[PDB]
Amino acid sequence: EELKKIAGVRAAQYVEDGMIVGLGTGSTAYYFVEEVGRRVQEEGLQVIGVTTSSRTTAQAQALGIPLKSIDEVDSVDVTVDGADEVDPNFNGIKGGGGALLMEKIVGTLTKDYIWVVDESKMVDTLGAFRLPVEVVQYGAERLFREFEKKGYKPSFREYDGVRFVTDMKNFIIDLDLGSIPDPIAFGNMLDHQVGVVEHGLFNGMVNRVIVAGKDGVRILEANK
Amino acid sequence: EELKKIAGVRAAQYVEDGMIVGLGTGSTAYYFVEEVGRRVQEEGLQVIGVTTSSRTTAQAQALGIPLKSIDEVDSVDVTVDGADEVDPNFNGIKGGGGALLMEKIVGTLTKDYIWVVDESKMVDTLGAFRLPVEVVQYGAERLFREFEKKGYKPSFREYDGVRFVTDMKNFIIDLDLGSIPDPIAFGNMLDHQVGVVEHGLFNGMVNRVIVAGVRILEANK
Repeated sequence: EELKKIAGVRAAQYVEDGMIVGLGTGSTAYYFVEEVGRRVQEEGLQVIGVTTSSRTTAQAQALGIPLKSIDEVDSVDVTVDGADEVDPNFNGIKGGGGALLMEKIVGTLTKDYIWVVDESKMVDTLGAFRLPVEVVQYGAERLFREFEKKGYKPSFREYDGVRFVTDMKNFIIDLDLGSIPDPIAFGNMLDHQVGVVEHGLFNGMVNRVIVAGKDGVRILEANK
Repeated sequence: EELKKIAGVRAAQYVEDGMIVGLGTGSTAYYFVEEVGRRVQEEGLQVIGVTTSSRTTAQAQALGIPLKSIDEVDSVDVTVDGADEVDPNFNGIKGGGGALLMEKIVGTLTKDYIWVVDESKMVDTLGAFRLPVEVVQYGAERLFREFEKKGYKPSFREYDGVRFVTDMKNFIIDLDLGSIPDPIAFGNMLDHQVGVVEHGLFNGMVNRVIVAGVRILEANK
């Protein structure tokens, strides 16, 4: 939690006057958003934020960070967001907090895409963290059954017994896959599944990973 | 028109007592739904319908066909739906009426999936009809621009000036591709596009196409 804050704050250093800046979601990106808001008020930093979720929108508006829709910009200069897992090939799993779909839409349109994480998110192979898959409401139960038949071990995302509904009005089914030896293939295969909106594998996307740990902060370059 | 009704009734002959039946839309498929409703009213037929559109839900409720969602049954035995285009390899363009997402969800779950159309929907190559592409609201305009830059001639689906919101709360962008000589590759490419929920290429799905004729064409499948 203190490590999550050092990572989110450090990332705010990559933001400059005149940037369009993607604003991530989740307990680590939250510190980055806070810090961007702090620089906008103390320094007069001139940015325009583009959101990745309704929670982030509310947080940015409270902080006074000016906002525009992804629709209203042609590209995003820098986006900082968290990750549930990051492998050594700079593929990740995202969506633990429910906002994978808008996070992938903004990440795809980002020139310098940065993840912030604590040391515990660096894994040798993706998959111990259940893969979030955003799914159409209509026919989701039939889809869940198909995923059970395939051995993906699904569960609906729910909080306090309430089935989770995303910002774009879908559900999430998490897949207990254990290990994803070829996340490119597996993402591309999930892309052909009718009833799947988006999934949480972010492959070949991130440019820089900022890792805060007990020993200090490491800045890991993907070098595409 | 008389032939379309004969074709829609002929497709209802695949429906038997005790089936779960998908109920679609289309200039010819409308007659198939009327005929199921008549067999329920007049011949004691016992079925459960699963519709692809809220216009068919109203139609079926007027006729007293009992309905359920796709989530409340195990398998759909027979689905009859329309199509905007069907090619000689039994791929098709659907979604001209806006219902592509529920049509594809119901189609995927169907054991005997039938399209019933008239001759003008049979084409040599798909593409003269605009391809519907159902898209996530957030970033839809930027995606429109990307499709424009790729030469796909997009237009947002709108009615009376109002951008169309699909049943699952997305927009549609129709692409004027002209000709889609490899619909499998094109659908694959859309399926990878971040921001696309679904698209109107139904490839390798349909079992049988019934054409006003009346002719019954069997797909490989």
